Amino acid sequence: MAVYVKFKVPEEIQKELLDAVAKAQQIKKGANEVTKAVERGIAKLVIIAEDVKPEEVVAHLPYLCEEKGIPYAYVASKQDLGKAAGVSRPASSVAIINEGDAEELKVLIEKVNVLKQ
Repeated sequence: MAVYVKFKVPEEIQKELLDAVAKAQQIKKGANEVTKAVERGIAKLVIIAEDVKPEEVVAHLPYLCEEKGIPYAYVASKQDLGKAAGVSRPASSVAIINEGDAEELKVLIEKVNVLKQ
């Protein structure tokens, strides 16, 4: 797996992450926008595709998310992450700013945090 992928997310949970993106009211897309959202403290959850190159587009994200106390996780395919975000081309990363469902988001974050630790 790519060096920036710090823990394993099961397929089932990847599909839940894509759904959370797809139902979100507001998101940010791409390394620049996602980084700003995390810096500003407004990202509630960050999802990073596992097949992104070069390394410098997303490498800082796991570290920055930890520092800012923002949960993060992974999906296999940038093409899928793009589709979930409503794009017909890939997306390297996505931040959920306003989720579709607060309760679903809380539980999903909990699962991701269990997987990470």
